[PDB]
Amino acid sequence: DIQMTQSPASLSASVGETVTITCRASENIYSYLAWYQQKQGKSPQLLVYNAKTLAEGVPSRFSGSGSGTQFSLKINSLQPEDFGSYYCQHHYGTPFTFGSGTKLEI
Amino acid sequence: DIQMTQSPASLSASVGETVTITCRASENIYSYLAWYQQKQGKSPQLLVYNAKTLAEGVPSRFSGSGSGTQFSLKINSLQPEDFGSYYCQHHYGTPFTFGSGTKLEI
Repeated sequence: DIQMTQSPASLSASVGETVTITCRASENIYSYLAWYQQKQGKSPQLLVYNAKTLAEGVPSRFSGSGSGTQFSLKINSLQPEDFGSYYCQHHYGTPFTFGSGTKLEI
Repeated sequence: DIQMTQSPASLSASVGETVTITCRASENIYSYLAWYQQKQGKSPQLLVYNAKTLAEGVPSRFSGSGSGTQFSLKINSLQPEDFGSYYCQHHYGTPFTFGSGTKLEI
């Protein structure tokens, strides 16, 4: 029973810029934290897991960092395709739950 | 003649959370970068200068970091009074100019 707190709720940027999304956990979870991307109306795609490990075929502009209770996903040079929703999910103590989410838009 | 690029344009969060604002410079400026806060309809107040030095009577939840061309102002546990506009300004080569700004709102 862990509480995930993501922020900001939504942010507005322009192509080429850099943005930072963060997630705080109510308890310590070490590095069992993953980030998902969800655009259009599709299932969430896995971007990074284990706090900072990219997933197969995931652009290098995506980088996660953090350990314990503070984690953050940073996006470099926003590409137009990166606009959508981002969710963090702890992969620690079941059941696994997500953060409120962050809507990213131009 | 230096170009400052701030981002995001605006972000939405809730009291208690943590947000990160960034500013990129077109050239290297070392640590000659300051952040200003502007709320309501008042003049910009100085938060941090020289990249990471707080100003007199500036809450500890405000922390700047960065050097060269990448700098960022991080705000911990947003207090309700922290909502307004934030501007970065390089204090390097005249004339001194600001970034596009970031509107922070609940």
